[PDB]
Amino acid sequence: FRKMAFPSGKVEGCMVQVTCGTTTLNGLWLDDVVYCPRHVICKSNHNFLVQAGNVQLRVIGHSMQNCVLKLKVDTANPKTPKYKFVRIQPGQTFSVLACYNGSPSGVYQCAMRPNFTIKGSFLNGSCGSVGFNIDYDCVSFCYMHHMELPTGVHAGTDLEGNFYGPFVDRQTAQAAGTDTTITVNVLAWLYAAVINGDRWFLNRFTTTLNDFNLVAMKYNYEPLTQDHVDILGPLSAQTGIAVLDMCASLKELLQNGMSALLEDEFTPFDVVR
Amino acid sequence: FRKMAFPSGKVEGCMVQVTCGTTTLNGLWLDDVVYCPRHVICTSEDMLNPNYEDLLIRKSNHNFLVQAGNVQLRVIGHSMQNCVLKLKVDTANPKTPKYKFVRIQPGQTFSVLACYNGSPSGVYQCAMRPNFTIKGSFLNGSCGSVGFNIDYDCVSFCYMHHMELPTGVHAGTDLEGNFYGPFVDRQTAQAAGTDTTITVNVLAWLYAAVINGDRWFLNRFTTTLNDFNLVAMKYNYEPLTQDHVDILGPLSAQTGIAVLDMCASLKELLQNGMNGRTILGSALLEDEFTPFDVVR
Ligand SMILES: CC(C)=CC[C@@H](O)C1=CC(=O)c2c(O)ccc(O)c2C1=O
Repeated sequence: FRKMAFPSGKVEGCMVQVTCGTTTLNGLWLDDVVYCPRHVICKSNHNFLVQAGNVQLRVIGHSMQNCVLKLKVDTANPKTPKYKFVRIQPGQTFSVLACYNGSPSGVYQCAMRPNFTIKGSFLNGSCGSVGFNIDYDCVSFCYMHHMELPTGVHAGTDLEGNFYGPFVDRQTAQAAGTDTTITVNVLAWLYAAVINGDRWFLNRFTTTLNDFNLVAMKYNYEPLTQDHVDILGPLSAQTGIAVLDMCASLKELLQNGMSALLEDEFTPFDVVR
Repeated sequence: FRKMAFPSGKVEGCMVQVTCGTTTLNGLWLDDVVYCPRHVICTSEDMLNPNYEDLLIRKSNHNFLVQAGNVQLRVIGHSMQNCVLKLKVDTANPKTPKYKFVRIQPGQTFSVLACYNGSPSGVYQCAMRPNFTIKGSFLNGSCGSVGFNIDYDCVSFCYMHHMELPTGVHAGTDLEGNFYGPFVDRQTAQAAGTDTTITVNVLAWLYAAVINGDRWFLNRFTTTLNDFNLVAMKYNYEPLTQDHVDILGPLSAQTGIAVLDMCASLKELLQNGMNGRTILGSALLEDEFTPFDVVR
């Protein structure tokens, strides 16, 4: 199994450079609007320098929405794809197109951690890089990168500029809470191991949701929701392994050890695809 | 430090769908040539002992359905170069990036754009294993998916996917149709040689661990190159060569840690384990970053 990112092509043709005075970051150019972190003003249209490759764009209007600055420009972006702005929940996955001063640098697959950070790894100038999912040619933009937290992880907003997690776009000491493990994603990945070839970790035992959660929380694992059980029901059908018996494999796996560590960045949806 | 794949847009614009009778693969449309694996001209039978020159002489331009999205391409010429089919078409590809073909060596990295039936599905980052295989993650019909690097908007194509080995790994060719490793595009009992860790990549990754925060794995010792190899090959690590030592020289300079000291560090790590500790962001020693990657 390899984590894969979505192909980044449709998002690549939307990335511009946005410069206000001494500060430069990335922006997202959809139709005639460029989206970027409001941090770029730390005004009337003329002091916003927006470049899409070799051209310069003329800002003809500006507007804030929460922590995102909306820059209206003279031209619509002819490379605009079909797109939605969505907000994801911890444990869901998405791809990030890291950019430096407008130029897409690389792409990687993420999970929104349960403490609302992403273990990204970032170029010096990746502010305003976006995260997205693609379904049948529709880009779901779900993340705009703002900050690195002192602990090496990253914090950002949705494309309506609402922060994920208890962070502000001021230079206050802020720290991630204790990150947990995305339990429902480990289970999907253990299903994917049996749906492939691996079934040594299976056992004849089951467990209850309550007795599993007490075991789980001590190894810093997210509690498991009766909805979490439901979502993994397709995979229980495909393999013949009930969710609470895969939990017994997981409970035992949490005490004996034996990739060689348990992956938590594949959603159940990811595994079905 | 997240492994990143290259932005895939320049290769997305080149993927097509190649069909021959009942066989559909991915092809690579550059200027007015579509490249794809010659296996596309095989049938039901054929797979065990195909005679590709025989099957190809029997083919006309109009037996090849080449589709780019919703547009069918007219093939106006065909030709085999090693294990790759090359179809000449009507139209140059308008989206053709600046490109070149290169052949890579074990231990070098690249991105793979995995496609089905001509549509890109995902991109991942990759190392060519020492035994000349790939640990890919391939959907059903990813064959003809290509691998590549991008440097200053120039696309170097270096891999084309052909087959999945009985052990779960993947074999392919360069874009001139010469296989990497001792494999043939043939359904016979062929096995990957024993895979080993890319030692020069772990040491580069260890230097990247020092340039960032961590020094917890360092130690007082040093080692000779020969003594290092005798220990490491007992863990299925690739022998380090003078070339590899020379290649690590730059990172040695930036850290003031000598190459053979870093080697002594790695010896101890292989002896001890992590003790549930973490180096960059991994409980595993990571061997798919090259010395070239680490600098950038
Ligand atoms: C190589 C092996 C031990 C078994 C499969 C072999 O028959 C085969 C070779 C091949 O080259 C190929 C492609 O190139 C593309 C698709 C595809 O299924 C195939 C194949 O199955």
